[PDB]
Formats: sequence, structure tokens, C-alpha cells
Amino acid sequence: FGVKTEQEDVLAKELEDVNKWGLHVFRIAELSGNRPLTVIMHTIFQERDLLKTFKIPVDTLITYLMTLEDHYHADVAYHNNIHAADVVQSTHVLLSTPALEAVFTDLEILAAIFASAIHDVDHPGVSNQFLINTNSELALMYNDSSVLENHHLAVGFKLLQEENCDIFQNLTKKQRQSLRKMVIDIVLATDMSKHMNLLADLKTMVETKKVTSSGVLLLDNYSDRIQVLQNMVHCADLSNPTKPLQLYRQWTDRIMEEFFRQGDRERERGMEISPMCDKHNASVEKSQVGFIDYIVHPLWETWADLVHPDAQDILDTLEDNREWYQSTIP
Ligand SMILES: COc1ccc(C2=NN(C3CCN(c4nc(N)nc5sccc45)CC3)C(=O)[C@@H]3CC=CC[C@H]23)cc1OC
Ligand SMILES: [Mg+2]
Repeated sequence: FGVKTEQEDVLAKELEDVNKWGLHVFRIAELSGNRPLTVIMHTIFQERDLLKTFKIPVDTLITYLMTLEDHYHADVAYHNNIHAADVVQSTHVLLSTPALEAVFTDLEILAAIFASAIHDVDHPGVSNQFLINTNSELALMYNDSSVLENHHLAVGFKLLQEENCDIFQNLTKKQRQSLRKMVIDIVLATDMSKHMNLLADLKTMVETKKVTSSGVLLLDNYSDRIQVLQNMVHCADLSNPTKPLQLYRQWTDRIMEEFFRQGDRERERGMEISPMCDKHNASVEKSQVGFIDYIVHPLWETWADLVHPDAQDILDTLEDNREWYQSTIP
């Protein structure tokens, strides 16, 4: 009657780590009754004063968040609400990096966080190539182009039309158009087929880096501003190997479960089994070292250069984890 239950109090204590890399997100999922995305989003919105800035009624925010979280599939091992919550929270920490202090507007911040929250929504647990090759409805709907990522956007935005779900109801049309475009640009950039171009552009930006007289980055056009936000959410999406090993390993188990399940479906149907998806011919450990060497380390090393030296502990953790996995390959 006015005061928190005890479970709620334990949850609130865990949520004091919301500004830290290494938040116990799985623990938060258990303590919130499988509402990690709702509670983490709500905490971040309060912390960054987004409800007041964007005149978001609190009941509307909570209704939307619960609705959004309910459209992540609980029967999907990796691409579920816990992953969404993790990417949100990691984006939130990245946005607070000292090298970006006062760089981004409140609308850009809103965009990056909202994008993170909706980015994998209604994910079926299989890849774009799988959807294309099976002639699935999603693939037909999006003419085989960034199928899943188009769908995540569409669902994220459509859910705003459910009863008391329109969290953007008080924004002007100009704010809504700008928000929408940024969100679209960010989520589409989460398709791994875009990774090499995103990284090439991030490298170019590091090579031509300009800093303000405060020492933070100078980003004076939309293209550079959106590029940084796109890479930031992409870093968050690829942040698992940079976390404390206990967290990383859980993510690895989850992604492997998801991939192996896809592989079983491919094998059942006589399709070629996708990379890392064959449980009879897999090395989990070699796959992780490969993932780090070819994808995650080149990205995070370049991000670390951009924000030097803010990401040094993250990069050190990544390199330790890489060595750990390497040492378990027989
Ligand atoms: C915890 O461990 C993981 C978490 C997530 C993933 C994902 N992986 N990929 C792709 C990455 C490239 N992939 C590779 N393929 C091949 N042949 N070689 C290689 S070497 C280098 C990789 C690689 C395919 C999957 C996705 O698109 C997911 C959706 C969005 C972002 C990342 C997600 C992966 C994890 O661990 C492997
Ligand atoms: Mg995705």
C-alpha cells in the first residue's frame, strides 16, 4: 500500500547498476517476472528525463513497453526481450561516454534508445537467408531486402496504434518525422550485411576526427551524426563478447541454441546448413574466436579509437574473453 513489495525492492537495487557495463540483465529478467525490457526502459527514461522532455504520459509509456515486450518471442533463445533489454542498456551506457558529452540532442538520444528497444521485435529465431530460402511471407513482404530489420521497424511503429500505446502523441510533426527517420536509419543498420560499410565509414571518421574545444567529438552534419548513432547501436548489438564472461557465456549458449535449431530445420528439409548451425559439426569455441577476430574486435577497436580512451576497459575485457575461448579449443 504505497511502498514497494520485497521483490520490487530487490529489482530496484539491481537497477542501480543501469549505468554500468556488466549489468546483471538475466537477474533483472528473473526479478521483474520476465519484464526486463519494460523495467530497464522505464528506468532509463526517468533517468534521462525523457517523459518530461517529450510529454510522454507515464501510463502510455508503460502500456507501450509491455506491449512491445510481449511481441518479442519468449520461445526464442537469443532474439528475445532479454536481448532487446541488453542492447537498450548497452546503448544507454555508450551514449554516456565522456567523448560524446553534450554532443547529441534529446531527440537523437530518444531515437537511439527507442531504436534499440524495437530492433529485434517479433524475431522468429531464424536468419534472413532462411526466410528467403523457405519462401516465407516475411521475405515476400519485404522483397527479400533486410527482411527481419524491415519487419522489426514495422512492428515497433505499428504497436504505437494499440490502446493507449502512442508514446509520441505529444511530439510535433517535425519532431516525429525526424525521430522516425533516425530510427529507421538505425535499425536498418543492424542488418549484418551492412557491417563492412558501416565499419569503413566509422574508420574514415576516426581518420578525419575533429574534436571541439571541450574535447568531445565534432559532428556537424546529419550523415556523420547518424553514422555515429548507427555504429553505436550496432556496437551494442555486438556487445556480448565485451561483457564479463559470466554474461558472455550465457549469450553464447543462447545464440548457439538458436543457430542449432535453425540448422536442424535446414537439415530436416535437405537445405544447406548455414555457418555455425550444424550441431554435429560445430566448434562453439572456434566460432566465438572467429566472431571476435573478424567482426567484433575490428568494430570495437575502431569505436575505441573514436572515443579514446573511454572504451579501454571494454576492449580489454573483449581481448581477455577472446583469449579465454581460444584456450578452450582442443
Ligand atoms: C554471442 O555470440 C554471438 C552473438 C550474436 C551473433 C550474431 N551473428 N550474426 C552473424 C555474424 C556473422 N556470422 C558469421 N558467419 C560466418 N560464416 N563466419 C563468421 S566469422 C565471424 C562471424 C561469422 C554469421 C552470423 C548475426 O547476423 C546476428 C544478428 C545480428 C548481429 C549479430 C548476430 C553471433 C554470435 O556468435 C557467433
Ligand atoms: Mg537484428
